[PDB]
Amino acid sequence: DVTVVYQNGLPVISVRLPSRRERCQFTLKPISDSVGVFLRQLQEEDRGIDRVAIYSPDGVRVAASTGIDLLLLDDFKLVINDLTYHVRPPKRDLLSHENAATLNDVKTLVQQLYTTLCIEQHQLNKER
Amino acid sequence: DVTVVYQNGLPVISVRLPSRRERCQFTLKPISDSVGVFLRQLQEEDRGIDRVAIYSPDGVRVAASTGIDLLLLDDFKLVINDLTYHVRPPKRDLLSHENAATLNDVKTLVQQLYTTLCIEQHQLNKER
Amino acid sequence: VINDLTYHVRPPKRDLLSHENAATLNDVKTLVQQLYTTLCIEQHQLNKER
Amino acid sequence: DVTVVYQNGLPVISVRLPSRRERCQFTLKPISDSVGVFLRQLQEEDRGIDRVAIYSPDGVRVAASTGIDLLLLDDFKL
Amino acid sequence: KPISDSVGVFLRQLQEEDRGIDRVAIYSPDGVRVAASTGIDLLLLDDFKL
Amino acid sequence: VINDLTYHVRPPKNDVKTLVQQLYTTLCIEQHQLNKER
Repeated sequence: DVTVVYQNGLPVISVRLPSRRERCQFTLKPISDSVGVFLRQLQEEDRGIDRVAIYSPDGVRVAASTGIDLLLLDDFKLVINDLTYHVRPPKRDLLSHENAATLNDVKTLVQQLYTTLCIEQHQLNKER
Repeated sequence: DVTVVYQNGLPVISVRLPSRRERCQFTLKPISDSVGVFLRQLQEEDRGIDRVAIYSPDGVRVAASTGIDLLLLDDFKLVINDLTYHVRPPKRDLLSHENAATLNDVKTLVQQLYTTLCIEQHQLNKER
Repeated sequence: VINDLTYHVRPPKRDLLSHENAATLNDVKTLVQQLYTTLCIEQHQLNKER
Repeated sequence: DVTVVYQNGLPVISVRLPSRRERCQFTLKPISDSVGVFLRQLQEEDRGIDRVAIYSPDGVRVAASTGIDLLLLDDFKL
Repeated sequence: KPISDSVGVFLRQLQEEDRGIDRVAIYSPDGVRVAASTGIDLLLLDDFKL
Repeated sequence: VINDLTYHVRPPKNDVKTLVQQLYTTLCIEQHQLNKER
């Protein structure tokens, strides 16, 4: 299969390469990678890949100029030399379409991480 | 059948290509992107395009270094090898009377949160 | 993997970071990026210079 | 449809191309040319062509050093 | 040259000098376009449209 | 090491807690400037 899971703030995508029947993972930096660089990286990793492409689920191809972060919002399909793989677990969570509660969900986590690490003691330690 | 859709605040053009007869979609940037490399992207996506042009519905031609902001207010005619399409884009509404003071505040706070996180790579990457 | 070998390497671990903190920091680092993509702050940032 | 005509003692292949919709003909010499020369020539004709394969009546592929007279004995898939 | 020259590269030398290169082509007399990379001896053995 | 001999040469001779502090101080100064102003 082809799947995507978040490791350490970055989406690691696991993919099944055609040659050697073995899987490879890809850690791609989404805010500055485009979907052309990712296909160049797949063809770098396994030169026997002839055709590789990304299909939006209307049958329409997504061109090689968009961002990764746009491409991981809603699902898509990935076509290697003749096989397809529809991929759905990017786990889009934005059912809110809001501003205030979505930003309160940031500092709900930030203050919880701010308590348990003795950070005010760390600031006073550096000042001392 | 060229169509322009606004997805997440960005224009997406759905062009039909002559080689693989598939609908493909390009995600444009309004300000930073221009026609002069939009045509380069349409050259990159299909090698089979011999010559491609695009111009205004009254004038003869529009040249390179023309912004998508200036083209996208008007309709325009598109020319692939033996095909001439013409497309109006839809017109975006406005919400910048009341909700702008909340929307721009959310944008400023999330951009501060982005540049808080992205900076530790960039400081070392600039130092070396 | 050198040609017909399998060198199994165990590097000395020096992280020392607790696991409960890591998922919360991961959720922050993903949600900030996802909201940065959600409403195109790169384009609004580029608008002010214009 | 793609057909082969023996004109003047030589096979001539008429192919409709994907990029520009014409029907171009290819004249090739069975004493020198090979499969890998004919598909390289068809690749040089266009640019929108990206994958090419001469198969068999069976599912197997014909390589890029087979002579043309060893190809034109039977029907084939392009 | 009869045998070592190609149609699609003789037309390059024909088109690099002049100015009217809206269309330069060689067709079969039934409207079929000949390939560019075919030879000259294969072409001049029969008739053609220039 | 050149062909035979030896030249021994002697020449003239927390990273997450700071990031979460920089991340916390973005959510705070937006209120703190209006606090300090009035």
